[PDB]
Amino acid sequence: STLPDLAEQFAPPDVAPPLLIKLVEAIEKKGLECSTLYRTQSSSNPAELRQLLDCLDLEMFDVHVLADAFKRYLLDLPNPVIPVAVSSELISLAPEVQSSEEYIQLLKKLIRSPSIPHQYWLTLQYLLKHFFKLSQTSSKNLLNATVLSELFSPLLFRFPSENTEHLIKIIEILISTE
Amino acid sequence: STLPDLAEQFAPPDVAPPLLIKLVEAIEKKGLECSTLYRTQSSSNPAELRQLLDLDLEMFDVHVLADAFKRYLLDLPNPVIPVAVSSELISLAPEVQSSEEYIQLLKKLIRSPSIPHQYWLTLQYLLKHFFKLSQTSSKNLLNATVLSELFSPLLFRFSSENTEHLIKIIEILISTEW
Repeated sequence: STLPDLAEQFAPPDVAPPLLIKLVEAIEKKGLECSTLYRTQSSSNPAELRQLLDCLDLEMFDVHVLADAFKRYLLDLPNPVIPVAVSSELISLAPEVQSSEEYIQLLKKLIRSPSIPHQYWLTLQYLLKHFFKLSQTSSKNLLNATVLSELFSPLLFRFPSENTEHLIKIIEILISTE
Repeated sequence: STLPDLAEQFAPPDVAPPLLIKLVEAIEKKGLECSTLYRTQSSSNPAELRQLLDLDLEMFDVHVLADAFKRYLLDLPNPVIPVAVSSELISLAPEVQSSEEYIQLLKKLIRSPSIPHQYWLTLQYLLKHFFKLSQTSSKNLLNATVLSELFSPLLFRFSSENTEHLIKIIEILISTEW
């Protein structure tokens, strides 16, 4: 796992990591209407998927392999798209706060902290934008904000324990409200 | 006070913040042989110097560029050498009072995945600058030890045989650049 930190992969005025842009754009061109996108086990194994990530046009690859590399990317980031500091604070407020808008208000506040490079919030915005376009063809790919939230929240937050359904819900809402 | 974090000012494959490159290159073109470079204060005040940090910097008085260079290091939200690293080096004991070991630890901590690569990259660029200045010591009177004593309080932003060791390793890292 040699994948660099989100903050090391790009900086403003760029809006997202160049490699993540290549994946998203390729995946959207080839799999926007695929009813199994992101819900399959492809043939490749982590070492193979890392080869694709560590070293020419992604449109040449099987869409299900790109989808696995997309997941591999999020798993291999040294720190998750949503830092653990943020996840830890949102998780510990769970019994107290039962307001989705406030959780959303707070997630944005914490991830915009000066102690966290802007690249993380920028990356999350790019990912949410991608998840939203997938949901605009949910009739065909079956990916709605809730299903997209259930697939990718454990990758964005990097959590495997049951005081967590609130985190999944904010991602759902953050996808639907773009 | 509005200066962005080093990790937000650039990313690999760039080697240093673009503004810092403009300062260093301008200062080296106009003041490489100046006998009082970095050891006198110019007329401008912090507010004026900050205006400059937002044209071609070769137009400015060299002593203003030198003060803006210092202003830059002071205004970074986190210093070139993060406090995480400084705190560990300061905590070292009389036993491990080996310069080679202090340097070994600085490299280990500042290359940590929890600290963006931009910080170590920035320090390397500065060391390359300090070394080039010390190669003209016959004319500008700047040796590695004085450069370390002048700039260490700006790099670390933090007095005993521990702080004497931090200044000493910077000295060594300047002289041992090539």
